[PDB]
Amino acid sequence: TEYKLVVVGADGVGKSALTIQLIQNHFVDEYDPTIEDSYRKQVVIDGETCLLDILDTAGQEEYSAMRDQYMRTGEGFLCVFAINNTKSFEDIHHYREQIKRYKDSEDVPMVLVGNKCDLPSRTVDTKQAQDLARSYGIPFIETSAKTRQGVDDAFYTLVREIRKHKE
Ligand SMILES: Nc1nc2c(ncn2[C@@H]2O[C@H](COP(=O)(O)OP(=O)(O)O)[C@@H](O)[C@H]2O)c(=O)[nH]1
Ligand SMILES: [Mg+2]
Repeated sequence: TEYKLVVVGADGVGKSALTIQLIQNHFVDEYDPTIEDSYRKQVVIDGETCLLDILDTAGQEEYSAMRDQYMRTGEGFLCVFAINNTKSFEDIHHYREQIKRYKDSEDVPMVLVGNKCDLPSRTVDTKQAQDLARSYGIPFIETSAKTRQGVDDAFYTLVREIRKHKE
């Protein structure tokens, strides 16, 4: 089993910090906001040895075979906003709508991620995000790429969402 995961969201929410934290177990001070790269790691999720294939999107809006491939053939999607960034949360609808267009489905496995929960500058409330994920029928996970809180949980929950879609 090998799960193909796509990390989407507005620029600056921490998509690249979340990915590097999962794969490389550390918080990167700086990561080129224009770099869009694919990352694989073997992990054990719920006693299940599997390989994760993660595309860290940059939102280049350019001709990419790999990115249009991961959007089409990617089986799960992390929808990431920042809890200190109201706009990125208002942006979540555009990203979910775009995913449903690439997959031809209502029920694509997805997770809503609220990153940077270590910050006190909170503009998006837990209930506000919980109440949106409720409408989509997807899970909501609170993360911080800096402290690693919820990083494994977010990525592993998405895999578990993928598992219930095969059944
Ligand atoms: N405090 C805090 N800062 C974060 C977190 N995640 C990302 N950042 C910062 O947010 C900025 C943008 O993050 P980045 O991963 O490049 O976002 P991307 O554009 O979506 O790829 C960087 O300066 C990071 O240091 C977090 O969980 N907590
Ligand atoms: Mg990035």
